[PDB]
Amino acid sequence: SPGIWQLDCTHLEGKVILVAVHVASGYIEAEVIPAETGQETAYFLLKLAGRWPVKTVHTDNGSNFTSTTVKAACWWAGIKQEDGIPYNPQSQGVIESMNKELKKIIGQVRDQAEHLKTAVQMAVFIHNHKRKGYSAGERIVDIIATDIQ
Amino acid sequence: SPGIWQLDCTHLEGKVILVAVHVASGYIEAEVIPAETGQETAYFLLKLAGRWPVKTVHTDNGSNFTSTTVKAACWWAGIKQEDGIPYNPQSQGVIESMNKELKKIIGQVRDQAEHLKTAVQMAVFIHNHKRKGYSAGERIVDIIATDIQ
Ligand SMILES: O=C(O)c1c(CN2C(=O)Cc3cc(Cl)ccc32)ccc2c1OCCO2
Ligand SMILES: O=C(O)c1c(CN2C(=O)Cc3cc(Cl)ccc32)ccc2c1OCCO2
Ligand SMILES: O=C(O)c1c(CN2C(=O)Cc3cc(Cl)ccc32)ccc2c1OCCO2
Ligand SMILES: O=C(O)c1c(CN2C(=O)Cc3cc(Cl)ccc32)ccc2c1OCCO2
Ligand SMILES: O=C(O)c1c(CN2C(=O)Cc3cc(Cl)ccc32)ccc2c1OCCO2
Ligand SMILES: O=C(O)c1c(CN2C(=O)Cc3cc(Cl)ccc32)ccc2c1OCCO2
Repeated sequence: SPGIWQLDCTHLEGKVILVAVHVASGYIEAEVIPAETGQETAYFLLKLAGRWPVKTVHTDNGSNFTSTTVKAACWWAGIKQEDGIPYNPQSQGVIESMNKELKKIIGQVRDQAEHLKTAVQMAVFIHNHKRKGYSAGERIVDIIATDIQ
Repeated sequence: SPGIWQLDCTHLEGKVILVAVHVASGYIEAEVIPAETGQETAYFLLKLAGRWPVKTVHTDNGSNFTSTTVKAACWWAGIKQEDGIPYNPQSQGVIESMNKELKKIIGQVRDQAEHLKTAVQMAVFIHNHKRKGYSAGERIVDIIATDIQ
């Protein structure tokens, strides 16, 4: 459980926002890229796995799942690469709802920055700090620290 | 002390590596930028503070300490911006030692990537996972989680 993350890709202003969600807490990291390519996904995962203990990643689509660059990064980083098929058929709805909420947050800060990438990082900040009550950031630290503490 | 971070800026291959260290654990995040400007430092801090609970940052120099773009990001993110003067005079050697170690790691992976930014993120991964027997990544989550609970 504490090592599991889900990748998610969404589009806004003709750019791509790649998101990784820590499935047990709802904590996220996100970046703006020009387009989702295996190389960008690989580098996003290498960043993520240097910062948090990423044991398993459910990939967002079959292109990333197949990408040899992605598989090379997963190998390098000790990550088990898995599919992101909604085996629980409520996973597709959860992912859609997350993107809608993320885009709502982005719209709430959009005017405070020139560049979309800045507004996305403001939106990561607001989501991870939001109380609902613990925040996502509190939950992920409690989850991982319990895992041997 | 669980919210305290130190910024640090080092140079390699004619590029700038900006580093934030979590003082109590030694955990780091790092990025490659063309040059240290207020805008890049501000954006780096906004990313950091969306991901970890950053209460105080000791800035790496007086230009960032003065930068109104940095001060605006610190206000936005709820960060107390402080100087990074080694009032504890060993603090100078500790920072240069960290840079030399980081550049050693980078040299150990440099050949496995075309682009410096990828080698820096590999180095972040290796440092944060290194056992010294707990890792930096383990220490920071234990520090912050003990603070929550
Ligand atoms: O409120 C949401 O819908 C939301 C969520 C909801 N969420 C959880 O709490 C757990 C979880 C697992 C997965 Cl697989 C996807 C989303 C979520 C996560 C991230 C977000 C969200 O909203 C916007 C920004 O990021
Ligand atoms: O206008 C922008 O998008 C931008 C900004 C804009 N801006 C400021 O000038 C002060 C500030 C605080 C915060 Cl919390 C967010 C954005 C900004 C800062 C750094 C950047 C930016 O672009 C991307 C890289 O660095
Ligand atoms: O402030 C939060 O909601 C938060 C927290 C909350 N919190 C803790 O549980 C421990 C802690 C220490 C400090 Cl000194 C400030 C806030 C927190 C932890 C990690 C985060 C957070 O938000 C950013 C993502 O990581
Ligand atoms: O071994 C080191 O010197 C080292 C350190 C040492 N370190 C700690 O453990 C605590 C600490 C506080 C501060 Cl203010 C600076 C460095 C460190 C941190 C990060 C690194 C390091 O080397 C590799 C890259 O990151
Ligand atoms: O050659 C690079 O530096 C690079 C790479 C190189 N590379 C692979 O092709 C597979 C791989 C695994 C890992 Cl663990 C690190 C780098 C690479 C991937 C993504 C990138 C890169 O550069 C920019 C960001 O995206
Ligand atoms: O693997 C580590 O050394 C590590 C850890 C170590 N560890 C824990 O304390 C709990 C845990 C759960 C899992 Cl499932 C894997 C590793 C760890 C935590 C955070 C990190 C780590 O390294 C990456 C940065 O964040």
